[PDB]
Amino acid sequence: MDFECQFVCELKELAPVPALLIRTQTTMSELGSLFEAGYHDILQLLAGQGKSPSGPPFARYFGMSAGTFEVEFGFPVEGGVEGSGRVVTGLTPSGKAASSLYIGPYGEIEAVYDALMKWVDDNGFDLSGEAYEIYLDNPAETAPDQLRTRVSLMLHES
Ligand SMILES: CCNc1cc2oc3c/c(=[NH+]\CC)c(C)cc-3c(-c3ccccc3C(=O)OCC)c2cc1C
Repeated sequence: MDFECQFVCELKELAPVPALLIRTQTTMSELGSLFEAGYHDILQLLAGQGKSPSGPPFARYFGMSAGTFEVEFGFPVEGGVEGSGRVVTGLTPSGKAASSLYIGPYGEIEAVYDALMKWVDDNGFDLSGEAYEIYLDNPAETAPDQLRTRVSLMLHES
């Protein structure tokens, strides 16, 4: 039951758009707490300016899974939005990525990374080491067998 990139994996060119982000670090064990806290505080901050997110939330990773690791997470937003405290104005990812949609629990998401790494290797692409996840559904409110995540591995320079 290994994911297959045969038909669904693709290379995307990502258009960078504005976002509000929390740029910090965490451990596997604190990641859920962190996201629930941060994602809520951002929404709160958006509402503070009578603004709404313009897209589902996302996270960026690098050197993940090992001890304490880097994470950037947030929401894409309309222009004119401003951050406050640790919530900052930045951008969504730009450039090329090897990308696939995944449906299922986040726990079994490793398989999609496996398949994406096989597919990158086969097609002779090179990775930056960065991963990009878009959480299309709120996991709290969404059945696991219906939970949509887009998984992207960022590609390296020319
Ligand atoms: C259009 C999609 N919109 C959303 C997508 C979301 O994705 C989430 C992914 C997560 N993990 C990804 C690895 C975690 C941990 C929390 C998430 C929350 C979240 C935010 C605040 C409070 C609780 C949760 C929440 O879902 O509780 C977590 C059990 C969330 C919320 C919304 C609105």
